[PDB]
Amino acid sequence: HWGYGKHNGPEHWHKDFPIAKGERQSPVDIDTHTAKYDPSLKPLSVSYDQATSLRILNNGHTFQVEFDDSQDKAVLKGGPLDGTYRLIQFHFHWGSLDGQGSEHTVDKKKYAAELHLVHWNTKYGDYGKAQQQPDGLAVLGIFLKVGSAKPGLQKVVDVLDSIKTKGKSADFTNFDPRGLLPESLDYWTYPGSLTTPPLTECVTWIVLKEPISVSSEQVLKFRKLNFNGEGEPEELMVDNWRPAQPLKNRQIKASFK
Ligand SMILES: NS(=O)(=O)c1c(F)c(F)c(S(=O)(=O)CCO)c(NC2CCCCCCC2)c1F
Ligand SMILES: [Zn+2]
Repeated sequence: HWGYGKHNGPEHWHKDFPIAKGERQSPVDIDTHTAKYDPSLKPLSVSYDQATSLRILNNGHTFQVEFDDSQDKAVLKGGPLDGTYRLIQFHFHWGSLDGQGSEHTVDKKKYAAELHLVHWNTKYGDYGKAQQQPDGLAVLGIFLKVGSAKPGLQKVVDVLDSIKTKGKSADFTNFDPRGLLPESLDYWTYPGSLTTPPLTECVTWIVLKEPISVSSEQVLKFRKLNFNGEGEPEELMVDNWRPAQPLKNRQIKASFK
């Protein structure tokens, strides 16, 4: 139904998901000059040493790497968060051209892509329950710029030909998501939403200031994927990003400056 095309893209989503026009929708433009340094924000605690990746899946919108979230193995804590958030999956958004693709923007600048590590608050017991809560999810967002290759991304890039079309999955064990992080964990944070339907307002966003570098060849492999299923007309999976939404009555906080 929904997608990223002219006929089913972000401008249409409000008809099936009226929260699209809500008070805390994501992504947003991060105006660096209006964000508030908050000295009381804590360093982010990213504890990914025990992470158990399981599978990679083309879901028809993006691809996602999924993790075992049935124990506290890969968790996000600290920062603006109360309590412990377990990593369930990560996915990307990217463009047809290197000058677009990110969902968040920084002083209106678009990056080539954005990585989202999705976590759910363990006080709600499972991710389905967590999505129904205003503090249910925490998504760690990381910008990708085109330059030098990111060695820790290559394992992901190399399996994409085996999940070209919607509904294809592959085993994807022993992947270390620590290899996708930049040097610094300085971040902005604000309360928002899922950026795909159902657009639920259940997300604390934590967006890292420091992008990672990926090579032009790595991002060209993302653009080889297909939105369509096997045996259907080929539609390249590109421009799977929602544009910035109105900030409304929100303040973006910075952990730095
Ligand atoms: N940008 S985002 O982090 O809000 C987002 C997506 F863009 C997204 F595409 C997905 S997806 O890969 O699973 C595809 C469409 O759902 C999730 N995943 C979460 C949201 C969906 C419901 C379950 C809560 C945890 C997964 C998702 F959280
Ligand atoms: Zn996302």
